[PDB]
Amino acid sequence: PATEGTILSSLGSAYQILLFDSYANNNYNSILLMSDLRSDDLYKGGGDAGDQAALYSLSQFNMSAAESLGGLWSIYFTGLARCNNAIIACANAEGVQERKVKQYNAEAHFLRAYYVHLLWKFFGNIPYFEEPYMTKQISADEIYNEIMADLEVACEEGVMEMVNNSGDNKGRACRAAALMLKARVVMYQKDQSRYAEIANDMATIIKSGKFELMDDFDAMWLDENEFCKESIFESNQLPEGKTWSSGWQGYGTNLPAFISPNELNDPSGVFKGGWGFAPVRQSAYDMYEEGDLRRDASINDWRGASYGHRFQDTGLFQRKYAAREGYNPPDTDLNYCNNLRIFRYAETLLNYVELVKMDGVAEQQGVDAQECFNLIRKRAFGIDKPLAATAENIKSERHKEFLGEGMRFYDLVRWGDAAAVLTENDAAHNSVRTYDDNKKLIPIPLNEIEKTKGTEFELKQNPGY
Repeated sequence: PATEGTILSSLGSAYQILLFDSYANNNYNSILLMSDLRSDDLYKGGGDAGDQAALYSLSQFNMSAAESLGGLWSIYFTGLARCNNAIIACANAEGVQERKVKQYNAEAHFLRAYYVHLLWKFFGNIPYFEEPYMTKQISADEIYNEIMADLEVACEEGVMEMVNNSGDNKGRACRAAALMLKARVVMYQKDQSRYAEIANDMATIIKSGKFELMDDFDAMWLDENEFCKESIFESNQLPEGKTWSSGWQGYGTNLPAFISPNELNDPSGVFKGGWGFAPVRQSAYDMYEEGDLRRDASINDWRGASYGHRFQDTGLFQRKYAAREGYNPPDTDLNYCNNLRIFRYAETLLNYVELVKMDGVAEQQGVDAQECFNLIRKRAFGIDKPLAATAENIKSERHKEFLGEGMRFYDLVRWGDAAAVLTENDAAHNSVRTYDDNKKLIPIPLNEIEKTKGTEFELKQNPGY
């Protein structure tokens, strides 16, 4: 049997996995960056091609089983096992009020859906288990069904609060987060049977009036705005506890170190130096129209400034999670305080516009898709700038809205635009790669195809690897 304290403890252990992607079993595998490194927005950077070589192969659609993202396999299969114990706990709860038990079971179900959807996005065909090694590998399509079963529990109306941005429950899983995870997963699976349902879910979020767009796109990334009125779910990053030795304790993120210029010298004294990974492409700068405030909010232009130029240098770096003076309280480079904005309301609006205008869903709850799209453009420019909600303009606006937030790659894959948009010979920046359907996945790690070889439960490597 289980008490309230055991359940809160098992759950506490489940949540922790959110803080670890940026040093994942001691691997630099920042979760949104592992997506954007396969977009048309970034290059790999670092000292040279072989400085974090697996990140180069990731960026070039050229990975080998031998150097996959074993660190994300390790932290999310741990995240899965911890969720399983938090759910087993909730099911053997006794003497705990049914209301609270319902909430904790839903938080654990959200977290299990969240961790399994990352394993699903990265690896596809995985050994899945719900009870506390010797497990059948099941197909990406089967895994999808497992995730949607967990989201039915997490999204259930009147169980989790719609938002958890304040009081004792700040940063706890909320119903808006479960519904956004459901939309992300249904849209990535292209499960048309559920488009009307997720469009209605977006409308429910929009109609709740519990969320608004930040007027100041730039400001929303400052620590003052950890849990602002636009944030649906973010990692609670605190600037301490991670060590060069272990990425299995503490609260900090290495991401702002990883992606900021080497030995940067900002005369303004706002920004701080990092390892010079993930430089921004000039094309990503240039796509922004004059007046679009998102450009200078998304991209630090250091083309005039003093820093150590590293591999595939462009002068341009990611701003939202840039290394900032202060955000690093005195193993300081593993411990920035920048919360990862996992879901925000801008995504709620653009998901709704896409499902109505691109996927042909009827408007839900009288929500006007063109008005939602106009809201996005208005915040972008600080003034009304209406634009017809066409597939081309929706795809462009999502591109411009989420630079450095790990959306572009998955959006191109699910749109069927990845082959055309990501296949390139960019010789001048050492980016030469052909996207094909096999590159939707990365390899199952060799060391895990090893630990399983010659058993009933042998792991099969992903196609083309």
